[PDB]
Amino acid sequence: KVWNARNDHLTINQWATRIDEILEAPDGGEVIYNVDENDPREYDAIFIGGGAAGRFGSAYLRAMGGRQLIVDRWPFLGGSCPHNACVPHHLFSDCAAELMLARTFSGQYWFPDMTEKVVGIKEVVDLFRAGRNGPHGIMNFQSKEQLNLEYILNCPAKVIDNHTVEAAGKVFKAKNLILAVGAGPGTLDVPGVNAKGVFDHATLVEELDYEPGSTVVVVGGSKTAVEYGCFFNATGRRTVMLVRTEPLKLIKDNETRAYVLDRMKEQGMEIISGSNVTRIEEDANGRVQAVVAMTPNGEMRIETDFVFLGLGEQPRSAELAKILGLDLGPKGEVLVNEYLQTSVPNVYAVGDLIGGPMEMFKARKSGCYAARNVMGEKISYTPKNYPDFLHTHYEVSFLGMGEEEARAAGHEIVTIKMPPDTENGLNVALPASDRTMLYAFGKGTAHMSGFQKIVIDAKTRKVLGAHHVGYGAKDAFQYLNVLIKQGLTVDELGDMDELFLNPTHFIQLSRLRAGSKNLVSL
Amino acid sequence: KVWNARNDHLTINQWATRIDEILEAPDGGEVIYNVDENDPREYDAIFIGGGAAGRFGSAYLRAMGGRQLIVDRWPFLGGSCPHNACVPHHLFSDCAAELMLARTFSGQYWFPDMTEKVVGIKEVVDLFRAGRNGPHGIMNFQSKEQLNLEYILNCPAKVIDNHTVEAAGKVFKAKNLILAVGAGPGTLDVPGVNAKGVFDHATLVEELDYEPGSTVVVVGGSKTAVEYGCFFNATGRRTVMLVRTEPLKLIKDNETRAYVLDRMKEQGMEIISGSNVTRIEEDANGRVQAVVAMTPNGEMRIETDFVFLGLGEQPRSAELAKILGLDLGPKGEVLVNEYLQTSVPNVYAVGDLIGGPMEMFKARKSGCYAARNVMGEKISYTPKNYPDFLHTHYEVSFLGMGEEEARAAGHEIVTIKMPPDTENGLNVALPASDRTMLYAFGKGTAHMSGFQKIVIDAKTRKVLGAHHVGYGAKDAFQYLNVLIKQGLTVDELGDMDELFLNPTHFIQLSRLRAGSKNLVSL
Ligand SMILES: Cc1cc2nc3c(=O)[nH]c(=O)nc-3n(C[C@H](O)[C@H](O)[C@H](O)COP(=O)(O)OP(=O)(O)OC[C@H]3O[C@@H](n4cnc5c(N)ncnc54)[C@H](O)[C@@H]3O)c2cc1C
Ligand SMILES: Cc1cc2nc3c(=O)[nH]c(=O)nc-3n(C[C@H](O)[C@H](O)[C@H](O)COP(=O)(O)OP(=O)(O)OC[C@H]3O[C@@H](n4cnc5c(N)ncnc54)[C@H](O)[C@@H]3O)c2cc1C
Repeated sequence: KVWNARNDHLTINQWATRIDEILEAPDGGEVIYNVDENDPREYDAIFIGGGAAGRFGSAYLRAMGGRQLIVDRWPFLGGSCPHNACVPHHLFSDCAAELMLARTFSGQYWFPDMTEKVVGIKEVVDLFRAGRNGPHGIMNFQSKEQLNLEYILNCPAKVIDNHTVEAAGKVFKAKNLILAVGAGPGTLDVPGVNAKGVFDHATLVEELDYEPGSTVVVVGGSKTAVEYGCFFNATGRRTVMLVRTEPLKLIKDNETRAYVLDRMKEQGMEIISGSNVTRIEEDANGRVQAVVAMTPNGEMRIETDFVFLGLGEQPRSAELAKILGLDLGPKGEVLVNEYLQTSVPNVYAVGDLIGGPMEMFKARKSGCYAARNVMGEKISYTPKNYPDFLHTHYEVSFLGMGEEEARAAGHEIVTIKMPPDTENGLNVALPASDRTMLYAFGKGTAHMSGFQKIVIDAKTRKVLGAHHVGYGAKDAFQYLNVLIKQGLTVDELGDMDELFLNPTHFIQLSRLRAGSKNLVSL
Repeated sequence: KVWNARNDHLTINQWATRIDEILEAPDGGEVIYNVDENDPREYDAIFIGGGAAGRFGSAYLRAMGGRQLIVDRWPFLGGSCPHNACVPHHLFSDCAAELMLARTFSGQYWFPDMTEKVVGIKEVVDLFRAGRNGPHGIMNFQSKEQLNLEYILNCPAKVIDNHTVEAAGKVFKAKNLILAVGAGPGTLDVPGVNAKGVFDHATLVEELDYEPGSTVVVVGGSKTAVEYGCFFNATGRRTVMLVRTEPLKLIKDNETRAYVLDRMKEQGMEIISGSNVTRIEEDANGRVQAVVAMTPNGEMRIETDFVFLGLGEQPRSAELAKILGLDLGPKGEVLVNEYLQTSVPNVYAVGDLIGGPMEMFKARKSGCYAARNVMGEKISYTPKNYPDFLHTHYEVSFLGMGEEEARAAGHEIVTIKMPPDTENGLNVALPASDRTMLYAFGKGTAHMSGFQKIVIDAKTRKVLGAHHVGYGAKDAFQYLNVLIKQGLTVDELGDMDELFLNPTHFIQLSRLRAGSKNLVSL
């Protein structure tokens, strides 16, 4: 039941294996108990959850000289991201981008005929399962031996009160409490929602014990939905998305959002806007069999032994806002002030638990900023004006105001974009750069070369927003955003040193546009 | 002979078609003559060469209100990049990256067996030729109709003197002259260097009238050499690189350069350092047959009907520095002061013509900066501290000092990198992000997940240099460099918002490392 790992010093590999074993043990495995039982000082903070925010938070506070304790249901630190979130998601996104390639040039060059070819989903999510523990074991080993971090894994945390928490059957006290439990996968209140064939991002990497059929239904219209959507599509499975409202609302710039959509459509993806699932039919055995759903244009039935749920993630606050009596928002997000402080004192919330944006960076900063505050610091954090992205078969990166948006905000904008305005529209070997070259030179695929734009303020010449579809631009937005935040003028942008061919052709195009007396041109 | 295109207004497509025709016509085609014969003002500057530097410079000067003229040998604006340089090089790089993937997972997943499979080089360079004319046509159409730029294409420029140039059989006078003729492919003074089978970057996209054999010989050790080298290797052909000195010197941080090499080695590439070509044997017919060369370890003969020369590019200064009597450097570079001014007054040099760095950004900036100066501005330009990159089967981005390099400069460095120090070395699913997920989770491919490092100065903790091997990092370095030049501290870097999984895991690692009292750790 309880394993005092304190003095064992397992190898990363040993960790990886031990993790697998616990993770697969039928009874839930033993409890990893790792606490320095010689230290006299009391816990400056106990992290409820050792994932993105939890882990980071703990490492940062520990580095400040404080004493911390992490508690997690899972036998490893890290959170959703490396077990069923980001990571496995990127894996599928990679395939998505590759398959769309293999399929655009089926037979041609070194590409096999994809016609009639449907890739094995299970097989790939199986690969993921086969290695995802490697990093875990590294996280565990590296946290205990190098960071001296104290934690208790594979054990649910019992927050008794404001200064006490229980785990491993013992009782703990701490000057503070920082909640980092995150959010759980969204769900649908409809009959059949539990039919064997239904899946969500998390349940997919643990329950896919069969290979899906020629058709798949994805419910949702934002990130994860589109991401996993375009991946199933890529596997050569008719994919029908049922969106409650509108897909990819996150892509504020219209043209960009449009280009993306048309690309998905073009891959055979069927996106239904304003569609609510009526119910999910089963078999005599109990597995999914077909999906019935209402759409603005009447009901419709669709046969499929596979359904993936891509609804928003739900902050796991309920039970905690009950024990501590915390304030919650309209989405169940634990309210926190500019210091990650909840209504209750000495208590902090940091993960997805505080709602959007529900990204790693927020999780890591928030969990870090909080630990800093408990150590007496008065740092305030309010995520606003940040870079973003999402996959499909392409990489969609965006930051700032979309075109339309800027006008509504009063600005008199001008816009530089690629490809350019020509009677040939998107059917040009523009824009091009790494991983879009083939699309650019292929026969009738140029319109796939990718799409990008930048919003600039005429008079004040400041960059208001950057939008790019393609590849190799994401990592750039992290840094491009910072500069934009300092006050980047089209002039200052056109003065940088580009690396042609660059995923984003903003630098050169700015230099050129900036030269004109009046920015207007488009 | 001379076509007054002035009043014709062709379509982008007509331009493309016209360009292909002129480009394939046996007598060299007609001269495109596009000069505004109504304007009274004299030319503020005539650009000798209308490629990267020329075209751009012209656009900027035109935008400033000045009158300009472009002249050229080629029937299109743009230069080497879109015809036989960058672009085609990228197309080969993508294939190089895609093939390495495909080959690492032969038979696996949707990946066909690659064993014994050799991709068609001719076919892929044939695809490039089939569409490279699209962008020219656009460059041409856009330049004349939208930018009102004046030019003369498909006609070598005759610089009579300091203020006069001849073209299309007419004589022109200009207040200034700005030479942007660039550099021509390097060569080897050895017997057989001309045997039909010998190629270079520019001759490959115009004379590859056959399909290479099972073996290839590349002469060189830097960018284009390795670039085309990993591609031929990728097509599954024994590739032997003969390096006069040492390969990839351009990658200053040792570890980085080391990783990159091992990878290539791993791909079957044979790289010979301190190797010079003795001679190139031919056939009764006259095509390459084998290569003989000296290596530290005695001479060696290697049979091949295909040889690619990847030597440095040689500034096209000879004949111009003879007419204007310009000062030159040890490499043939037209000397210019901080104002792109040559020894001769009213004469500016800007392309690869001025030597290194020979990249698009320099050619464009210098091209642009010079034009600004002729308009009266006193802008000085001296390329230093710029981002850089080059392909293999991986994308290699570096900027600033390498580790070893920082020390030699007196700095007492610390270094945060991926993967981390562990008994599993590189064989871990770290680092990972887009397009490296499969390598990361494959069986025994983790060591291919990639490599990346950052050099930080203990005390002042300012960033000295970033190094990354993988994909989707190049474009980031453009902006990451800008911030590093502002004086970026490991603290300010850890504070940015990352987009996990990010090609570069710098942000989050620095936030964590910056927390510690003393950066030391490695
Ligand atoms: C499919 C998908 C893809 C994504 N891709 C990206 C991406 O590419 N980039 C990005 O920046 N973000 C991405 N995100 C979002 C990102 O995963 C989250 O914002 C981030 O993981 C949240 O971190 P956190 O620490 O708040 O929560 P988590 O990392 O989810 O961790 C919460 C932790 O608390 C523990 N816990 C929960 N309840 C209890 C309990 N009762 N007792 C004990 N422990 C408990 C968990 O076991 C876990 O360790 C993605 C999300 C999904 C669903
Ligand atoms: C294989 C290869 C790959 C490369 N990849 C990259 C890359 O990825 N990124 C990057 O930034 N740089 C890259 N470069 C380098 C880059 O191509 C050059 O630095 C840049 O093109 C130089 O521009 P320029 O204007 O100086 O010369 P060019 O663009 O080469 O143009 C010179 C112009 O002058 C004309 N001209 C020459 N002689 C005459 C004459 N006698 N009469 C009339 N016109 C004449 C030409 O026809 C041409 O239009 C690469 C180079 C090579 C060889």
